[PDB]
Amino acid sequence: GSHMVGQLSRGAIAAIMQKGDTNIKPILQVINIRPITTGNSPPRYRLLMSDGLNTLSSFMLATQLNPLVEEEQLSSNCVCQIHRFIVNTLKDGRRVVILMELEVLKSAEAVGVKIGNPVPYNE
Ligand SMILES: O=C(O)c1cc(-c2ccc(CNC(=O)c3ccc(-c4ccc(C(=O)O)o4)cc3Cl)cc2)n(-c2ccc(Cl)c(Cl)c2)n1
Repeated sequence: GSHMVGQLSRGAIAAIMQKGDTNIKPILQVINIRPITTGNSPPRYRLLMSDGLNTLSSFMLATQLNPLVEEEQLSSNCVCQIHRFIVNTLKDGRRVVILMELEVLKSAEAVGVKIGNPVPYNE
């Protein structure tokens, strides 16, 4: 309904990347999903997600959840609650967030637009 950004967990992205908070179950919007280059293994999906204030592209989907993308329940504009995630830090210092359990609260078709005016999160 009205005040759409109020439907998203504003500040959750900073909390994940700054505080290292993994107990929260934030509500985020999917902005984009694309496959990464994989090879001889199951496909892997990378997501640009929004908390209403920030976007962050460092999300990857657990392979067990691939059917959500491939059957189109999880797609651009949908609003999701993250029930379980883990953070991994690469050798170069970048962090990636692996989404392990995810619930779609509102379908892409029921939302239909990017909520608010989130800006890219910096490191
Ligand atoms: O081609 C490409 O375009 C491509 C490639 C990559 C890529 C980069 C790093 C890695 C290293 N691997 C992991 O950080 C990892 C750790 C645990 C798990 C896991 C635990 C349980 C499960 C499960 O149940 O599925 O998965 C998964 C991963 Cl993928 C891999 C790819 N990237 C990429 C670059 C920069 C960012 Cl910020 C991101 Cl998000 C992705 N792009």
